[PDB]
Amino acid sequence: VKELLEAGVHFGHERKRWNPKFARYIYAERNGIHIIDLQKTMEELERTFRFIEDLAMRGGTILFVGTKKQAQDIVRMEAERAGMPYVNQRWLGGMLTNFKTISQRVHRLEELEALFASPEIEERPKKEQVRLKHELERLQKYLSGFRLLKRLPDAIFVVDPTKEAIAVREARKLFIPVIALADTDSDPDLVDYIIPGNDDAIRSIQLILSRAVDLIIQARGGVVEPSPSYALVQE
RNA sequence: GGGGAGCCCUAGCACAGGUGCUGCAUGGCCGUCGUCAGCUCGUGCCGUGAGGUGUUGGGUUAAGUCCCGCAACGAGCGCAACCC
Repeated sequence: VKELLEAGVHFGHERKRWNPKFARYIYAERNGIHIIDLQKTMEELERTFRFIEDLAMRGGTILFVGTKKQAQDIVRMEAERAGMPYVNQRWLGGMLTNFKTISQRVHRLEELEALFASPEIEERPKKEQVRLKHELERLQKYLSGFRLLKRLPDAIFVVDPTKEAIAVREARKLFIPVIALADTDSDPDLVDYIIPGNDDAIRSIQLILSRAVDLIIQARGGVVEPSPSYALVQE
């Protein structure tokens, strides 16, 4: 594992669109692209996985955010393997603040599901049930893994801390351990637990993610196998 | 034999009456923009604050009707809908 498997298919990106201090996490900038100093990546993942396993053996939630299509599908499965609530399709500004309104979005959602199992296949209006199907399906679209997150999650996992600095900014505001990961695109300090590495490599996603997931699984026992991987990665 | 009320009258009397004026005193009714697609609240964010937000962005629809984006997630009177 570690720096070697990382020298297996992924590293640093960003072709000079770089925040200053993320390049303090930089060895060279050859052929245009900066090279992430995976040595300090080992340092980071040390402190990182220290907290990851901390909260894991304690059980205090981590809040998988994924937005870019790639990571997106990927994240869900890993999150669905981890047991942590996530961000599936579209990130919203009412989760990491209006948490209660969205708790009523979940109440609503589960009401819909609870009336899929009610004799509304009998009476009831048909226009009304068209409405039903619509808002049902889209409610699922946004709300999927987040669907089971009551009480605030005391860290996130999250991919690229820039979009998912819309996401960060939220968490960052609320005093919450932004574990979260990207390249020389985002700024350092804004991340709580700074993971320095390419997000543009779907394999980087795969590795960093599933490593962390199976990691908290180890801090809870049961280690199995990373399912989503090399197929979608390159097919 | 005298007086009470139903009662009509003559005088003073309290009084009534006005389709006399002011819609620049008005309710109400209604006409209108015009079936216009608008108007707006909760909570989160943005700004020192007024306030912005949503609802600013693109297709589409009879439509703020529906989908996408998005610092927002909704919700209400209208829209629709139930009445004919």
